[PDB]
Amino acid sequence: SLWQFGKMINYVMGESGVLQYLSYGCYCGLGGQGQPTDATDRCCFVHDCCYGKVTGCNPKIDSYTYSKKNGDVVCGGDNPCKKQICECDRVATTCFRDNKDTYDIKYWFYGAKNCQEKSEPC
Repeated sequence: SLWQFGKMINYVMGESGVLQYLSYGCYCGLGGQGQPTDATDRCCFVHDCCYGKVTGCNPKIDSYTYSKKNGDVVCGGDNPCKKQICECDRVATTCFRDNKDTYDIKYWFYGAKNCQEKSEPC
């Protein structure tokens, strides 16, 4: 669920991470539009497309199984649809970490009005 995605982000990126990442660029959140602004936003674009591949279960709402030990995230569980959701979230979080050095606060709470161009499709 997105609740869990936030908890994951906070664990991997730190306490400021939910607010830092879940309005950023054109795609960090869900249901973004336009062109990804940078690599972090591309993490979010892929995450949104990842959720779009989850057909069995609701990636926004449904609760998955995951571990948080020594600073990282491993997905688990024996419901493969929920694990698929978890992996979308985990991947995104690792992508955020990998791209932290190009995080630009210009894109923090950027706003849909700055993304009104043609959307890149999944």
